Amino acid sequence: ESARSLGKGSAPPGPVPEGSIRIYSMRFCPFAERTRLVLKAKGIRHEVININLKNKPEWFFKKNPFGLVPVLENSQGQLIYESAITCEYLDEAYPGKKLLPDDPYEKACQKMILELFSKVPSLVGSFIRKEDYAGLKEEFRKEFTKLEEVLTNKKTTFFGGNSISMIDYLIWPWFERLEAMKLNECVDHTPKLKLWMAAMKEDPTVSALLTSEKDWQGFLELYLQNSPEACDYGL
Amino acid sequence: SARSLGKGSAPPGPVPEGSIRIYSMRFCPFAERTRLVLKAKGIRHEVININLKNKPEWFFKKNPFGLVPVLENSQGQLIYESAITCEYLDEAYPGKKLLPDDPYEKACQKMILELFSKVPSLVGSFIRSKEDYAGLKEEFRKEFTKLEEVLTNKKTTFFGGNSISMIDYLIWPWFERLEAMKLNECVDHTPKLKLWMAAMKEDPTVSALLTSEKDWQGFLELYLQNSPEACDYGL
Ligand SMILES: *CCC(=O)N1CCC[C@@H]1c1nnc(-c2ccc(C(F)(F)F)cc2)s1
Repeated sequence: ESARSLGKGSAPPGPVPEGSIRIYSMRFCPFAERTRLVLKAKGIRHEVININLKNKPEWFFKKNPFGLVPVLENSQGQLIYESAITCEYLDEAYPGKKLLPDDPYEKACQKMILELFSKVPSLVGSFIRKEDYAGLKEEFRKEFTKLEEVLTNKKTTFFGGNSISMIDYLIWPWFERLEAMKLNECVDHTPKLKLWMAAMKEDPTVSALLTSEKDWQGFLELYLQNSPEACDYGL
Repeated sequence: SARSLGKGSAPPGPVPEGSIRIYSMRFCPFAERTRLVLKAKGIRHEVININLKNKPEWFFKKNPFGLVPVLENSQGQLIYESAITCEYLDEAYPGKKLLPDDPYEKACQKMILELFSKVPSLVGSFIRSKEDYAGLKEEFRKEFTKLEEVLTNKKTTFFGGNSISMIDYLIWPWFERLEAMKLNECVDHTPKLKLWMAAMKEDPTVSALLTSEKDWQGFLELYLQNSPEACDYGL
């Protein structure tokens, strides 16, 4: 199967065909879902090759010395890693609707909001891995209020305005999994952030890439056990 | 003028039209990024220094993180995070572009900036700490080797070609303090990086913003004492 992840013993991929771009991804990784949301929203011709993050092949470290996902690779052999960098690269290098505003200040704002979100993925990961949960859930609420304050001052539904933009796709994957883990109580003190979650689920690009709550919980149970079959959950 | 505003200080008035304000600190390398870009692009600006140990009560309404640098234009728009401020200035103002508009090239410099992201954390540890100086020197050498490999693979003098660009200004402030921290032996095994440093010192913008050895010495001692006069060393 083409979606099955590549582990140790897999052959490194061949050259990227011209006119297309390759993304080294993982179907349950929020950092890579950022890039795939942009690829879907911009209708970019691309191919997906999943990396078994619990059985990483050694050749993948040549694509990215951090050994991390997502990674983009065009026909010229050029490689782009870091999730936010891959998204901005796709928004610039490809035609269609711009997910990033053309105004220098409004684009600086989305990057500033991204920085307000920077602490969440780390706290989110430590909470998944002793019952100190109460402290990590409180550290969630503290970071979530910072997002709530942005929506309060902007007086809009999305973080970039009344329409969905790049910053929404950068933030959404961690709140998509929040509902799948029955952790919606962590945003009952952030009503505008909670409304934003509901508005994101109405987006065609978002709902096309949504992972069911049973698929995420099944993957996460295998991933926390470091199972080599975690990244291929659901075939 | 250069004297830092502290607690109880009056908030500054509106920024005059055609100008921009930077909330800075004379010894902060993150703020020096923005000041290097302002000088390199010939942007008329005013500098307001903030006592980072005795921060003004109003400064938190300019940046929720209470951190420097911060840009404020005549429209009252606020831009923080050093990298964001540098990209904003290069887009919002005319003159010579410091950042390449090519999506891949700009993605590379951001990827190079990510490879550099460990050095600002290590510099703060060397300044703060003990006998971990020897261990921190090895980390500097290993991180600088990552930059040495970038300059070697590009076969160029600077990180963005054979002329000085934005990524050089973003990385320089930490290499400028290497001599005052008596860490020059950390670049003895990085010839391309040594040549890069010598070329940066010859840059007119870099030369005008250099800090004497005895000023960075006194500021560090006072910062190593939690002094409200550290930011205003030398007055
Ligand atoms: C690249 C893959 C990756 O980062 N991961 C795979 C499993 C661990 C890690 C995580 N990715 N998303 C995670 C997560 C956990 C909890 C939430 C929460 F919203 F809090 F419910 C969100 C996202 S761990």
